[PDB]
Amino acid sequence: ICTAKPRDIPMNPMCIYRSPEATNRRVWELSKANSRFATTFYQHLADSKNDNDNIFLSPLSISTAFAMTKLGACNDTLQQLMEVFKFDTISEKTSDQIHFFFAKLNCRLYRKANKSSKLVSANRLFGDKSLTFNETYQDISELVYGAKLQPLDFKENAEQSRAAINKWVSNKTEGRITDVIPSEAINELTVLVLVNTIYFKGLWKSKFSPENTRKELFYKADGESCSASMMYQEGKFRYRRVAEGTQVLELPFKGDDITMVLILPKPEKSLAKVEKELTPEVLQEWLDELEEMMLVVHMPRFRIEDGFSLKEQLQDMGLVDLFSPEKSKLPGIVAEGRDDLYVSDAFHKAFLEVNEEGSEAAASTAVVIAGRSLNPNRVTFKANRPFLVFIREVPLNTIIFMGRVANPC
Ligand SMILES: *[C@@H]1O[C@H](CO)[C@@H](O[C@@H]2O[C@H](CO)[C@@H](O)[C@H](O)[C@H]2NC(C)=O)[C@H](O)[C@H]1NC(C)=O
Ligand SMILES: *[C@@H]1O[C@H](CO)[C@@H](O[C@@H]2O[C@H](CO)[C@@H](O)[C@H](O)[C@H]2NC(C)=O)[C@H](O)[C@H]1NC(C)=O
Ligand SMILES: *[C@@H]1O[C@H](CO)[C@@H](O)[C@H](O)[C@H]1NC(C)=O
Repeated sequence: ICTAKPRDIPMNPMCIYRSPEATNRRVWELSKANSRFATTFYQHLADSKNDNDNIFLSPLSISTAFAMTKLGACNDTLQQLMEVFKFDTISEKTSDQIHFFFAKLNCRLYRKANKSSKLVSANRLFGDKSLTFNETYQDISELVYGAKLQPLDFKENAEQSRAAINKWVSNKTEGRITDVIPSEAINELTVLVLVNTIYFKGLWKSKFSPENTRKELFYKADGESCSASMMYQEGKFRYRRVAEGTQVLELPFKGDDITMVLILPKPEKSLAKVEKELTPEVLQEWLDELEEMMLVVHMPRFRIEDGFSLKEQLQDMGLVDLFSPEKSKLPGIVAEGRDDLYVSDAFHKAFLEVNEEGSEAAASTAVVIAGRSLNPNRVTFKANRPFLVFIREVPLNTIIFMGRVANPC
């Protein structure tokens, strides 16, 4: 329940970790944590992609999914989830309290009176049909994050539950996110699949007239060309031309609660060095340094889609135990304490759509317990002069989506 207080809800999983208003000051602290994850996760992910191909994700989506996972985690595994997703940065000595505020942060995001921009979230546990999931686990999940445990047959019809999960996410994100879990990563041994969903749709505060949109040619690094639909408009915007001639433009959505932030550097320089210096502090320097201004905005009318596995990068960031069969401690999920429970692979999938009327983003993260850990299916071409995008929620300090547009064709 959103309407709640510290002691009221006894949200106590199996293992506690001790890291060496009040609620509002902690809800903010968790937002700080989320973005340090976002930033660092972004950086690691960028190394595994080219400089010229698109990148799109919801770092908040990922954070949430792994927080759901956390509830059944223990020992080393628990500790590492706290560190990697910067949840040990918050105040509370106890690690079962992180979830309290996470739910509260999720209450201010997905429930308001200010219904200008639609920003919805769904969570769902998909456990094996025959198994026995812990009673307390079940109700912490369902209470704190709203994740009901839908029984599915992983044992017999593995590949129909794989497509049932895909279809559930699919329904929850308006048709935009469908292929969350790559076809064959859930086998007979798969026990559980934890899923998160975020869906956004804003309308520009000051939209672009369709009349002024003109096709121009875009030239990819390859040495090829492609048409691109450029939009246009003049108006009063929060803008700034920061150090090294980098431009930071903010296009707010009806309401000013959620705004998009563009970031493009001077043509002679790359994005790479701006990418490499990105932190949650730097980003805030830029935002606080923004003044209003009459300016001409030329932004493409485009769509990008990005889907990948988080294993690699997450292991690089510090998530070692959770993915390993022998050391992964998750004994708070099933009946006795099946120690087997280890994560095979985790998948993310995002969609960004920008046009004259507004923007539409959507994403899904899924942690899969005990299936197959396949190699990722990623077919992308690379084109030039990319720009960073960020869809943020102002008041709550959270980065809903974030990405790099490098090809509007
Ligand atoms: C499900 O997990 C809970 C923890 O959330 C386990 O309950 C603990 O059990 C011991 C002994 O019965 C108590 O001392 C603790 O207070 C209990 N709760 C907590 C929060 O630790 C429970 O054992 C698990 N159930 C099954 C069937 O495994
Ligand atoms: C995994 O972590 C739990 C603690 O979270 C360890 O169990 C505790 O062991 C100490 C003494 O050895 C007891 O005083 C506690 O009551 C135990 N339980 C809990 C819930 O705290 C366990 O030893 C750890 N180690 C391994 C290797 O599993
Ligand atoms: C999702 O299912 C609900 C029924 O609970 C339905 O109202 C909605 O239209 C469905 N949406 C999609 C995109 O499938």
